[PDB]
Amino acid sequence: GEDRFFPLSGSLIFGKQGTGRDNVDADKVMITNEEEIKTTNPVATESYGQVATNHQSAQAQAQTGWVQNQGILPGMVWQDRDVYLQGPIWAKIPHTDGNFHPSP
Amino acid sequence: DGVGSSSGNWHCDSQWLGDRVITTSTRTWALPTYNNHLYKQISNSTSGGSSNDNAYFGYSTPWGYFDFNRFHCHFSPRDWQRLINNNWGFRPKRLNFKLFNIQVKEVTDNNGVKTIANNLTSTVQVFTDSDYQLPYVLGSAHEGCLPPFPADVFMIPQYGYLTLNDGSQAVGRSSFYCLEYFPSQMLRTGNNFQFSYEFENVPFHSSYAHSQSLDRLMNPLIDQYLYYLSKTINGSGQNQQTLKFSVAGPSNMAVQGRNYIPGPSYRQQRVSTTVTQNNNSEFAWPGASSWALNGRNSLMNPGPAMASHKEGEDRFFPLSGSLIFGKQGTGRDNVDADKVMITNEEEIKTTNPVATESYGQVATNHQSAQAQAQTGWVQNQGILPGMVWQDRDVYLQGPIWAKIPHTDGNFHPSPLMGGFGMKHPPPQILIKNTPVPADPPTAFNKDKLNSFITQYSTGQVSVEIEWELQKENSKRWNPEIQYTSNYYKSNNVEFAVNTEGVYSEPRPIGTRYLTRNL
Repeated sequence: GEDRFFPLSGSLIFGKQGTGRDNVDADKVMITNEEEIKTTNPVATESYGQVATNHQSAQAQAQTGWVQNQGILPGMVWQDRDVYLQGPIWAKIPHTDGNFHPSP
Repeated sequence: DGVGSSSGNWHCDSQWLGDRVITTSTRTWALPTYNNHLYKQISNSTSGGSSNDNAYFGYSTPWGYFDFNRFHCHFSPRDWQRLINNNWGFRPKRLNFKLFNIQVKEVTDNNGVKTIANNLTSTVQVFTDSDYQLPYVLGSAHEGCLPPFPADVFMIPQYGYLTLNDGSQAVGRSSFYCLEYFPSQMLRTGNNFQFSYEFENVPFHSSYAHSQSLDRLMNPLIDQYLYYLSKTINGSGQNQQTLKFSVAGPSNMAVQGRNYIPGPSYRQQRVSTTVTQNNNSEFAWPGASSWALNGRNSLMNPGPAMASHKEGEDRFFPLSGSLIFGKQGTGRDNVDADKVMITNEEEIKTTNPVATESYGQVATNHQSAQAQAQTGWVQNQGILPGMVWQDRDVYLQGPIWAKIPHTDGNFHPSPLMGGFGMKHPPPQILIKNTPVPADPPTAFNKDKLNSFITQYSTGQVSVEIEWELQKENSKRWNPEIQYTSNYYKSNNVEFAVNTEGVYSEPRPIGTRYLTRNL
C-alpha cells in the first residue's frame, strides 16, 4: 500500500538508456520492486518479529525486544530474488568447504 | 601360533601412490588393571560438590580403550610436509587395525622385593563396538592417544562415560552399560586380533587457502551496471534532500553488489598476548562467550570457524575461540603463555569474519524527517541463504574425526574442533585383562571374590589407514608458500629427540599453505 519507499541498499537499481555515471537523479534510473515475494518473505525495511527478553514475575513486567536480523531456523521457508531481463543469468558458487542454498 | 612363534611383525611404512597414501604405524602398549576389576559410579560429589554448572554422573569401568584420533599418530613430520605441500585435499578411505604379540605378566610383590613373572595361560579380551551401542568417547579430544614418536611405550587410558543427571543424582533415563555383556574375543599369548573398517564417504578436507578474498571477486577495470544511492542531503542548510545515484565501480569499491556473503559469526572476547594491554580484571570466566543448555553454562570453546587476529595485529587472540596446544613437559594448571602453543586462524579470513569483531551493522529503525537513522551492531549471525564459509584448519596435533551425534537434524556436521565428522566413525576398540582370582576360601561363600592377582599385559598394535589425495592442479605463475624448517643453527633439531631422550614438537602445523581461487 506504500510503494513510495524502498530499501536503501537492498533494491536493484538499473539505469535508463543514456544515464550518467554519478549523482544521477532518481528519474534517470529504474528501481526494482520485490512486491511479488512478500507472501513467504518478510519486508526488508521492517523487523523480523519480536521476542521475550526476560522472565516475568509478580514483581517484574514482561519486556520484549525486536529481532532486527534472523538466521535460518528449522521450520523456515523463503524464495529467491526475481530474475529480470536486465540481470545476471548465472553466478559461480565459490569453491569452499561449506555453503548454504548457494543461490546468487 | 604357539608360545614360541611370533604373532606378527613390525610393519611401519608410508607408501605414496599418486592418488593415495597408506600410513602404517606400530606401537607397543601396556594395559594395567583399572578400578580393581570394578565398575563404579562417579559424580562431582565424588570429586567435590563445589559447582553446579560443573556437575556429572557416570561410570568408570575396568576396561580401557585404544585412541588413535590425532594425526601425529599416523604421520611423521616429513610425511605431513609431503602431504600439505603437494595436495589440495585428503580424505580417509579404509582402516586396518591389528593387535598382536600379546604377553601377560603376573606381578608377585614380596615385601622384600616386588617380582614380575610371565603368565603364559592368562588371557586378555578385546572387542570392537561396531554397532555404536556404547557411548562414543573418542571424539572428545582426550589425552591418551598413541605417542607421536614410534619408539615410545604408552599406557592405555581407562574407559568411562557420563549419562544424564540432575546435580550429582541420577535420572530415570540414565543408562548403565555393562561392557562385559558383549561378545568380546578372548586371546592368549600366541593369538592375534584384527579388523577392518571402511570410512563412509565424507568431503575432502581443504588444505588450500584462498588467493582472492570474497569481497574482491570483481574486475577492477570495469564498472557494474547497477546503481547505489550515493547522496541524500543536497547541501548544508534546511530542506536539502536529493536522491542521487551512482554506478558502483573501481572508484568506490565497498558499495558494489555481490552474490555471496561471509559465513556466520558468534563473537569472542579479544585477549592480547602482551599483558599490559589487557584489562586488570578477571574477565576469563565472566566475560567469555558461552552457550547454556538445561540451565547449565557450557563455555563456547571453538564453536564457529572465524579468523583470529584480524590482520596486522597478531598480538591478540580470541578468548575461548582459539585452539591452545601445550608444549612438551607442560604443567596442568596456571602455566605461562610461553608454555603453550596458540593456534592462528589467519588463513581463513578471506571467507570468514574476524572472531573478535562484530559481523556487521544493521538498521534499527525507520528514518523520517523528524527521526535520524539509527543502526546497531550484529554481534552474532546465523546462516543466511547467500552465506559461504570454511571449516577450521587441521593440525597434526589435532583430532582426525568425530562422531556426528545421532539426531533428527543437523546442519553441515563438520566438527568444530576439526577433522572429519562421521555418522559411523571408526569403532571403539576396548581391551581388558581377564581377571585371575587369588586362592578362594575352602568353605563356600555367597560373596563375590574381591581378591585377585596383580597383573598387566603388553603387545603391539598396528594401525593402517588408507587415505585419498586431491593433487595440486594450480596454474599460478609465481611460487607458492610451503612449510619449511628454519635453516639457522640451533642446539637441537626441531621434531627430533632431546639430549636426554625427550621427543617434542616445536609448533603446530596446519594444512593450509597451497592457495586456490575463491
